[PDB]
Amino acid sequence: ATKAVCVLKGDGPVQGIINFEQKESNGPVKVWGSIKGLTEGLHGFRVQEFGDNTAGCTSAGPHFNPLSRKHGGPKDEERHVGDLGNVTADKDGVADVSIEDSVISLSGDHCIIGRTLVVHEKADDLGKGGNEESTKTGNAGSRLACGVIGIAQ
Amino acid sequence: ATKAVCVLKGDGPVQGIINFEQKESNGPVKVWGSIKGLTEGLHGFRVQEFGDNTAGCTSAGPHFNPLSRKHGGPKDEERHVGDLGNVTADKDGVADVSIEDSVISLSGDHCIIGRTLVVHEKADDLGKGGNEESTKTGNAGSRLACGVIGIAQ
Ligand SMILES: [Ca+2]
Ligand SMILES: [Ca+2]
Ligand SMILES: [Zn+2]
Ligand SMILES: [Zn+2]
Repeated sequence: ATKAVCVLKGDGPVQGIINFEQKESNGPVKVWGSIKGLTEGLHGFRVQEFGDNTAGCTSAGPHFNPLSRKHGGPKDEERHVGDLGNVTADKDGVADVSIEDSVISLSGDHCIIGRTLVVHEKADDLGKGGNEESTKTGNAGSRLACGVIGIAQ
Repeated sequence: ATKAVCVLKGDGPVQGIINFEQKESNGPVKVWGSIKGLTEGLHGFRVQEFGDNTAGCTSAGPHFNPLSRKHGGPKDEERHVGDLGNVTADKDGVADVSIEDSVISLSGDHCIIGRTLVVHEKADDLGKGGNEESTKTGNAGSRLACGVIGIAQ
């Protein structure tokens, strides 16, 4: 039963706190929390490879992709491990995040502890945009906030 | 071979970047970087158990102590895993950190990835203060800046 947590911050209004819980080894990870300061609608939501915030959100590298796959949605067979799809901000600009994923883990090879969680300007198009950026990252625009994923109590 | 990185930030002027490098598993970890905005003199420098920054540096818990020992200096056998002693700020407030430690690790059970690095207001008394706080935290005063230790390239 591991827990993790992440504080999302950036150079703008976007901030949040995201919790991670995995009841057993290689079981589903429940990810939930709250991000505010967002425009209403869909925002790309993913784990980047490195927990390096030295140059803001730009230093965290590619989507966490240890199996060298293409970008997709979380429900797609073809996806990066880091690919957590979208979160949805209500009219008030708050996304009440609640996701369950079995590809990410809080331990082992797919472990995301010490890596970067990031939220984006626009929707992750899940690889369906018909351009190169879609294929690579889902074309979700700017990084708005990020943080390193830490061990929680 | 493993690398890690930490951005230290707080509510005041204290900020820095600390790098970690372990050439071989369970071998010595090289820790180096720079911290600025500090008062001249010694400052406590340690790894706290949790990579939890939700309520600032207070939510990271006690010093990382998987072997259930008392607080010490890094050179002592009686020490917490997270006990990295003091760093030294010059007259300009800049601490050029360079530590080598073989008790902390970037893998296995003494692994510090996903935990919090913190720098303090005052010197760590290294367990020689003759009170209960001394053998708990080393009486290093307020936490001035912290960050979660992340995986680096
Ligand atoms: Ca799994
Ligand atoms: Ca060791
Ligand atoms: Zn991706
Ligand atoms: Zn200690």
